[PDB]
Amino acid sequence: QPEPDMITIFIGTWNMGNAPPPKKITSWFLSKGQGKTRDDSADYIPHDIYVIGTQEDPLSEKEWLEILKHSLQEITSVTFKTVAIHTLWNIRIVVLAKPEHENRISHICTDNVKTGIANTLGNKGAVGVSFMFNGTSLGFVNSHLTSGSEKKLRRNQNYMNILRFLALGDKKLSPFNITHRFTHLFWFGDLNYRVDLPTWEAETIIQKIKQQQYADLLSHDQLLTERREQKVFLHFEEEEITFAPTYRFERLTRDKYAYTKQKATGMKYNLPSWCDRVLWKSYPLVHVVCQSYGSTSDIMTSDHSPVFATFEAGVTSQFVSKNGPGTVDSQGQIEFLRCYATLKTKSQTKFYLEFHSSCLESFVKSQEGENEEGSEGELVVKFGETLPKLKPIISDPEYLLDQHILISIKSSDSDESYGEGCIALRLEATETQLPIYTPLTHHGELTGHFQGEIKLQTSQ
Ligand SMILES: OC1CCN(Cc2ccsc2)CC1
Ligand SMILES: OC1CCN(Cc2ccsc2)CC1
Repeated sequence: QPEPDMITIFIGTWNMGNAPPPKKITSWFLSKGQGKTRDDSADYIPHDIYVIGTQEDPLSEKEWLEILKHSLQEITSVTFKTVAIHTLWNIRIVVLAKPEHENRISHICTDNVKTGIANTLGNKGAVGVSFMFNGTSLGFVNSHLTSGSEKKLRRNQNYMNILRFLALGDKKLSPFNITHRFTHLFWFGDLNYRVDLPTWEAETIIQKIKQQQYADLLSHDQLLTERREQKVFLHFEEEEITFAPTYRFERLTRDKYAYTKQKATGMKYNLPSWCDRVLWKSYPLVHVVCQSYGSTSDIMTSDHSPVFATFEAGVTSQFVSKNGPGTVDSQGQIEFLRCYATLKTKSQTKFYLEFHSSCLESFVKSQEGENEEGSEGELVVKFGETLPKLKPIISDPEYLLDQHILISIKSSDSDESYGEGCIALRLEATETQLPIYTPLTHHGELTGHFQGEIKLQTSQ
């Protein structure tokens, strides 16, 4: 049985509105309804991994797992295995995988983050799961962010607290937050960003929705505008939205949006919005293709409609050579040459790098760079040709060209990371000096850039 080089991943997000689901929810897992939908001819083909995020979930873990497994069994005739389930309050993540994947999946981690302080601590936050699938790390975050049209900044703060504090993936990657720990990271949930138009325009918005004319509404979607202004979700992707707003419906139909202020809403309007979203971030030059992104039309127990997204994701095999794991392969080397970091910091400490990668036996710490002033105010940290030659565990090009080097630039004075980034080894050539580049972030915000040249030697 050959190991796969591609899998498909189902991501679902549904704010259940504290109500039990209807007896049939198969449309969700089939990516049928509105938007970018899945071909009927694929209905019996199981996805490799199903990741289900709920919010306002009233069910027990046992009750929901029985509904999910039954649903998938009815669709596919496959009995899925439970990889992980984690619940914080009424926020839940379930990961299911085809039984043939059970021995391919390892290093399963779960965690949660509670957002807010005192008043604002008690029902919003995130749950997450990570694991290895053969040689590929996968992370999944289901977040229920702060509600209300006038709280986009709070949502952005919730996002930063979740990516800082959610402890998933390899703990040895200590300078790196979840936005750098995984080959593929999927972030989804009731992100609660709204269509930011005047209250008076509610009926106009509803009209536009009935005409399937989303352009003048998406131009006011807070998640798209905040992302465009680099306020949130920097370096994440989202498929184009081609489905109607998923919130806020009258229950038991989808014919009516319930937007008017009520005591039950705290006297807030809920103009129709795309609250329910799926975003991703994959390491550079890894295959990831969105094959569906839409909402169901026939599941009406909640004031939200379920959202689905599906992905092709590249994966690699668990490589063994005669040498590594457990020694270096002297036929392999990575040289980072004429490299410099451009930092936005106004500090004047010395800086060093750390190189982290599962292609190394352990992380590598450089000597200090030489600080210079840029012409527009910036700190430039020069490394010249002083960086350590990296000795990968396996030199085979079919392994090494699929790997990535995480880079942290750290203060000599404090050992704290000022910036994190990632470089692909999927080069156009080996034994050749080639340009490399990564932005650097810290707490998911842009803090600088790293650029220079790489020279990769493989056994070919
Ligand atoms: O693909 C990436 C670069 C191009 N964009 C930037 C953008 C446009 C609206 S929101 C964020 C999407 C992410
Ligand atoms: O000749 C002096 C300046 C250059 N260094 C090397 C260097 C370059 C970037 S970081 C360290 C050696 C001494």
